[PDB]
Amino acid sequence: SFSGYLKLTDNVYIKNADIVEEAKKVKPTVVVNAANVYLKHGGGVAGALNKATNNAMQVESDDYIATNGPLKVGGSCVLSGHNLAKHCLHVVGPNVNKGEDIQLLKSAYENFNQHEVLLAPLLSAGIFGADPIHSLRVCVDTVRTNVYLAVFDKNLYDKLVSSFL
Ligand SMILES: CC(C)NC(=O)N(C)[C@H]1CCS(=O)(=O)C1
Repeated sequence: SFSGYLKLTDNVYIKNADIVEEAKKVKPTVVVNAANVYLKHGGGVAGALNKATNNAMQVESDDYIATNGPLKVGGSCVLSGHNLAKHCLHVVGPNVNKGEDIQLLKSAYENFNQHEVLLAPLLSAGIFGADPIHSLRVCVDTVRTNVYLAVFDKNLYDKLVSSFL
């Protein structure tokens, strides 16, 4: 199962790891993607997960959007996990750089509650522009299922652990 994680709460765990390498190693039931409403996996976690699938995630995602239209900010969809996981839960956190409501971050984390265990990044962190400390706080106060957070940046990981209330 998951190894090397620091336990933050009863159900939240955290590790300084590349989520792509972590997914290839564990092959979890669910890997969370930091998706946008269009499922255009260009950069950040989405670009990295998509590149690891040899673009199969993007091909599947374009068919999903052609059939269903865009997701809502705060929403999600379950697609294949390809070579990384059984499923990928594409979750749209608000992008502060796009002027999206940070209050939608709790709605985005609520999607995790539909899955017993997930490998995930911090929603709205990185290129989405939100404060990762705030994202971790919303995660622990919203997610009740078992979440294993992978934080790519060592310096941010140390700051998140050392400042965790
Ligand atoms: C069976 C899965 C989808 N749901 C799940 O594990 N739940 C969300 C439980 C975790 C604690 S609770 O929120 O009280 C009920």
